[PDB]
Amino acid sequence: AEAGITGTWYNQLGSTFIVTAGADGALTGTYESAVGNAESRYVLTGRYDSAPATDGSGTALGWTVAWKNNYRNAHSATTWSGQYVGGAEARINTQWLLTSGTTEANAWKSTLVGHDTFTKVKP
Amino acid sequence: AEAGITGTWYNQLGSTFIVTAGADGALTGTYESAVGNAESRYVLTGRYDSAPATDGSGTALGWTVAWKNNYRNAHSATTWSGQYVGGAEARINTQWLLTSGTTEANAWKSTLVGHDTFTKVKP
Amino acid sequence: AEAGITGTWYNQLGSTFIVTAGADGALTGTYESAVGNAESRYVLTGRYDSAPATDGSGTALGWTVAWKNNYRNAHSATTWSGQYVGGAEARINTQWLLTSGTTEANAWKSTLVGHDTFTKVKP
Amino acid sequence: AEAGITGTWYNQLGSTFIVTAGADGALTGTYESAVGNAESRYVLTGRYDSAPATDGSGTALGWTVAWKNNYRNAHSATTWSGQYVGGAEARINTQWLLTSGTTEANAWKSTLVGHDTFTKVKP
Ligand SMILES: O=C1N[C@H]2NC(=O)N[C@H]2N1
Ligand SMILES: O=C1N[C@H]2NC(=O)N[C@H]2N1
Ligand SMILES: O=C1N[C@H]2NC(=O)N[C@H]2N1
Ligand SMILES: O=C1N[C@H]2NC(=O)N[C@H]2N1
Repeated sequence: AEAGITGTWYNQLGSTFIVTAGADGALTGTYESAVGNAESRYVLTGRYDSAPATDGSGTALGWTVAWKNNYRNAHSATTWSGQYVGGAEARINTQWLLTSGTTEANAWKSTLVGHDTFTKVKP
Repeated sequence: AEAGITGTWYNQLGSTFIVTAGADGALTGTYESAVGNAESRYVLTGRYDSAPATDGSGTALGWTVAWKNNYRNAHSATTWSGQYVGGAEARINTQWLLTSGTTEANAWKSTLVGHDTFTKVKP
Repeated sequence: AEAGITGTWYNQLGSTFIVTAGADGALTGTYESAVGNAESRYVLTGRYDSAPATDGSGTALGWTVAWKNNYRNAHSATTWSGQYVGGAEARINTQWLLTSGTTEANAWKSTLVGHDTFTKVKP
Repeated sequence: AEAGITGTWYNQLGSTFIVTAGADGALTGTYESAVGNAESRYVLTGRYDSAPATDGSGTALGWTVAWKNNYRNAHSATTWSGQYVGGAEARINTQWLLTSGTTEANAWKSTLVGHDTFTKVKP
C-alpha cells in the first residue's frame, strides 16, 4: 500500500492521475481526464486505510476531484471509491460518483455512477 | 458556498462532520459516524467546485473518510459525492460509496452504495 | 410481503406505481413518473424474494421500467433495487439506476444513480 | 436490439443468462450466477427500450433476479441496468444493485453496487 500507491496511474479512458500516499493515510496529487468537461490537471485529495493484511486483501481508498482549474469550471465533482491491489500487475479498481450542481428541480438527476480501473502501465 | 459550507453538519443517522471549506476548493475536517465499524473521529479531506451561480444551483463537492483512527481500523473507506444547497434550510445531499479491502475473490461485493442528507440542525 | 406489496405506492417526487405481487415472486404493474422524459404510464416487471423473516427484516425486490409507451420513447430504462418494510407505515426504500442508450464515446456517462422512497399514502 | 438480445450471454465472473427479448420490450429468461449465495438457475424478468437509432447508440435495458429458487433463498434481489451494443462483438454493459432484506438498523448497508459486462462468447 502507501509506497505501492504513490506514482502515476492510467485508466481505461486514458486519464492519468499522479498521487502521493503519505505516511498517515493522506493521498494528494493531480488528475488529468481524457473525457468530459475537463481540460488540463485538477487537484485531488483523498485518504487510504495506512494499516491494511495477512490474507492478501486490497487497501481501501478514495479521492475527490472538483472539476475547476484555471481553464475550466465544470460545476461538478467526482469521488472515486475502491481498493489498491499490489503485485506484478497492481491496479486500483474503483466505482465513481460524478455530481453536478443543479437547481432543486433537477437534483434527482444530478449524479452519474461509473467504474474505472487504473494500472501503472497505460493501460 | 465555502463560507456556507464551513461548520458542523448532521445527517439522518446521527453522524456529525465538521468541515472547513478553504478559499481554493479544499475541504478538511473530521467525521464521527453514528453507525458502523467506526468509533470516534476520523479525518476527512475533499474538494468543492469554489466558483459555483445565477440560477440558484447547488455547489458540487465530495470528501473521503478512511475508517482508521487510534481506536479502530475498519479496512474500508467511504466517499460522499453531492451538492450544497444554502439558504434558510441549507443542506448537503449526497450519495456515498463504502469500499472494504477484500481478497480478489470477493472484490465483486466490496462496495456498498447509500445516500445521506446533512443539515446544520441535528437533524 | 406479496399481499403487503400489491397496491398503489407513491414516492417523494410524486410518481405512482401500481403493482401486483404474484404468489411466486413476480411483480407486474405500471409506473407513472412525475419527472423526466416520461409521459403517462409505462409497463414494469420485476421480482421479489416470496419467502422473506423471524427478525422483522425487509423483503428484497426490484423492478424495471423501459421508458417507452405510445406517447414517448426516451431511449432509457430504470431499475429500482430495495426492500419492502410492512406495518403501519410500510414503505419500499430503493436506490435506482437510469441508463440511457448512448454512442460508445459517451457510454461512461450513460448511468444516473438515485434513491426513491415509496409509501401507500402520497407521500 | 430484440433479436440481437435474445440468446445466451456470459459475464466476467462466469455467470450465464439466457434471455428472450419479446416484440414489445419484455425480457424473460434465467440467470445462473457463478458467485454468491446463488445455486442453480433463477428466474429473471425485465424490459428493454424496443424502438432504440440513426447514430449507432446502444439499446437501454434492465432486468431483475430475486435470489430464491428450489435450492436456495438468499433473501436478496439484484437489478442490472445498462445497454446492449450489437455487432461483431456485441455486449451488454451494466451496473447492478444487489439489495439484501435487513432489519431497519442495518438498512443503510443493505445495497452493494457493481458492474458486469456480458458477451455472447464466454468471456
Ligand atoms: O477518468 C475519468 N473517469 C470518468 N469519471 C469522471 O468523473 N470523469 C471521467 N474521466
Ligand atoms: O454517516 C454515515 N453514513 C454511512 N456511510 C458510511 O460509510 N458509514 C455510515 N455512517
Ligand atoms: O419516480 C421517479 N424516480 C426517478 N428515477 C427515474 O428513472 N425517473 C425518476 N422518476
Ligand atoms: O453474475 C453475477 N454478478 C454479480 N451481482 C450479483 O448480484 N451477483 C453476482 N453474480
